[PDB]
This record gives sequence, structure tokens and C-alpha cells, in this order.
Amino acid sequence: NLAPLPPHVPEHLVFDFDMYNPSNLSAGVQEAWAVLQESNVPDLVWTRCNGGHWIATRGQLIREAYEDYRHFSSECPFIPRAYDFIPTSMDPPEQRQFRALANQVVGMPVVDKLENRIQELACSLIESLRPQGQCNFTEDYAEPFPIRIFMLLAGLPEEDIPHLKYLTDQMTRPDGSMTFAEAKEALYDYLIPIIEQRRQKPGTDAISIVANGQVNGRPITSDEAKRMCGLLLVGGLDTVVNFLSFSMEFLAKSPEHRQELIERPERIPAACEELLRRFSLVADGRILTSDYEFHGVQLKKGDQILLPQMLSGLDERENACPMHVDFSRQKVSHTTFGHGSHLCLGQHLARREIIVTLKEWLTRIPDFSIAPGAQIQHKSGIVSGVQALPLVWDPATTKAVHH
Ligand code: HEM
Ligand SMILES: CC1(C)[C@@H]2CC[C@@]1(C)C(=O)C2
Repeated sequence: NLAPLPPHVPEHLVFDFDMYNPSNLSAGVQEAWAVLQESNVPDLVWTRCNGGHWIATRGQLIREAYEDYRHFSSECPFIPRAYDFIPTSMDPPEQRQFRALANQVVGMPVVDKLENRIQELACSLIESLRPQGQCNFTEDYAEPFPIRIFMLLAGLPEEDIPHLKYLTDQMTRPDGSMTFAEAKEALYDYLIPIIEQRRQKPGTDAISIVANGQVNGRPITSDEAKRMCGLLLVGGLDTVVNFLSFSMEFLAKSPEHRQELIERPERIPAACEELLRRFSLVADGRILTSDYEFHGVQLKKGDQILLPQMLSGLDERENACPMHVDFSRQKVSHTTFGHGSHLCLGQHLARREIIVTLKEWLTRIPDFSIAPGAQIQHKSGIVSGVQALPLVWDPATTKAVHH
């Protein structure tokens, strides 16, 4: 149920919100967190669920905290207090350095070069769906898409997907075959030999670049390698799947917006940016490194604070009618990719993945809707998401474009 209030918390601040299971889930997952952005609700509140933690409800305080790395540690970004990826729990000499490395394998220039093959892939995935007049978009496009793209990026064989995809599935959605420990170990088991192999040789692929990286002028350890690769892989899975989904959920609910883009495809940039704001999905936190008064509140050492990336951007103080999707919104503001020293390294890849998805989809399937009489179901978490997206469309009205 709820863990006991610690002595330093004013009752007028309590407000019990289960991030794993919010009251209004049925409304939709954002809408459900937006309860924390009602007027009567304090800017920074405390809930007793999940062990008891804080929660900043407004943009300014969120930004401010990820800016404040000295006070707000990334030792335990997850509520509740398991895992060991690089570079999340690491400080600050090494930190910037590892981030550089990765940025080297997923930065803009890399994405720019890949766009082409990314296009090809989305196109084959859509085409194989196009005739059917329906699908579970979530299972049939969104899930197969980001895994494949990592394979492209890391130059790995298509034939590894099933098993690889199995391991990452176990990390976030165990069926019970493997503990979180086991699925990670096995990930590494599969990775190590390719690292060594490619440390020897030097390729252009993502694993090669990472494998031959210096850190403190010293060569990167194998142990370090598999970890970065590790997060590069799983970091770009659920978030994209899930996000692609909200975005398809809304386009399918809205022919107007769907039209805006069929007519003027150059709007897709800002569009995509605006959906990233509207359907932000990640809810991470940090841990206090010692007592600290913050915006008029006494935080205790060891404390944990949810700092919901989802929130900024839905905060009225930062965008007007935050709940309205306007592709022509002048200033789109969000921390959908986080803030401060840990900002999302994949952020560039992600955008392109979205943008391609959207362009290559609509240019081929202009007309689609939710399957008659299905209630789309959201789930809440560190990464929020969509259970399924049953879609339908008359095939006559599609078009096949080739490569
Ligand atoms: C819609 C797309 C995506 C969203 C909303 C998203 C969101 C995030 C957020 C909010 C963080 C920072 C969390 C924190 O502050 O602790 C994060 C960090 C990370 N993301 Fe994702 N991301 C997405 C796509 C990806 C992709 C596609 C990759 C892999 C290519 C990825 C790799 C990472 C890595 C490595 C970090 C950690 C950076 C560090 O700790 O220094 N991001 N991203
Ligand atoms: C929880 C995440 C998906 C989000 C992006 C990568 C990830 C594993 C993080 O550390 C933050």
C-alpha cells in the first residue's frame, strides 16, 4: 500500500500519485499526469507510493534540477531503488568523454548518412502491411522497426533479431524465463566476442567505433564497451516504439492533422517536434546528495525525486493549451529528450525515425482509423506506452511507391 511519511514532510504537500499506475489512466497517460498540473496542486509535491518520493510538477523546477547535477545525482534515476549501464551513473570527467564517444556513433552526421537506409526499411515494413487494410500498428511496425535499425547501425545480421529482441524484451517485460540479471548477462555474452573481433579490425559500424574508443587517453575497456553498446541498444527501443504509437494513435484519431501533412509534408519537421511535446513519454528522477532547500522545500539526503520529462511541455506556464496539438505552434517547448548533462544521445536518430515513419506512411496510406469499437489502452511508467494500436484502411485508397 503506502510507505510511512518521513518526519520532514508537511502534510499540505502530500499528494499520492502512483507513477506506475495513475488514477486517470483511462483518459490517456499524459492527461493522467497532468492531474499534477491542476491549479490547486503545488509546484513540488510528495507521494507515498513506490516507497515515497518527491515529484516536481512544473517545467522550471524540472529543468532546474537536471541542471543541478551536484545536488541531484543520477546514481538512482529509477523509482524505486538493480542495473549497471554506462553512462548514467557516472561523474563528470569520464561522463562528457563517454557521451562524446557515443555521439560519435549516433550523432547527426551518422543519422544523416543512414536516413537513406532508414527510408528503405520503413518503406518495406509499410508495404508489407499496406494490402491488409488493417494491423496492430504497435506489434506490426513499431516493434520490428527500432530493433532492425540498431542492427543497421551496428552492422549486425538480420538473423540475430529474434534472439536479441528476446533479451531486450526480458529487460522491460519479463515473461519469467530470465531474471533481469540473466537477460543482461546474455546480452553481453552475445556482444563481447563482436567487440574483441572488431577491436582487432577497425570497421565503420557502431560497435567498431565504440570498441576503439579512448577514455582518459586510455583505451576503452571491453567491460566498458558492452555497457555503452548495451544502453545504445535498449535506450532506443521502447521509447521509440511507444512514441511512434501515440503519434500514430493521434493521426488515426484526427484526419484534419493527418491532412495538414498530406498536403504540406514540409510541416513534418515542426509537426514531429510538436508531437514530441504533446506525447512526451519518459519519467525519470534523480537522488539527493545531501540536504538541500529547493524552491521552499526541505529535501533530505538519500531522498529520491521524480523529474518527469513528460511534464515540461504539458506545463501551461510553458506552452499555451498544452493539451492542444498545433503543428504551427510558434515556440514548441519540451524536455522530451531530458535536460542537463544526461540529455538523450539518440535524440537525433529518434527524430529521423519519427519523421521517416510519418512521411513514408502517409505518402502510402493517407486514410486510417482506430478499429471500430476498440479502446486504446495506455500504460504508465519510467517509459509510458500504448498496448496496441489496431488500425484499418481501405487498400484501394493506398498507393505503392518503390525502391
Ligand atoms: C522518442 C524518442 C526518445 C525519447 C523521448 C528519449 C528520451 C530520453 C531521455 C528523457 C533521457 C535522459 C534520462 C535522464 O535524464 O536520465 C534519455 C537518455 C538516453 N537516451 Fe533516449 N530517448 C529517445 C530515443 C533514444 C534513442 C533512439 C537512443 C539510442 C539510439 C537513446 C539513447 C539514450 C542514451 C544513451 C541516454 C543517456 C545519456 C546519458 O546518460 O548521458 N535515446 N533519452
Ligand atoms: C529509461 C531510458 C529508456 C531513458 C532513455 C534510456 C534509458 C534506459 C534511460 O536511462 C533514460
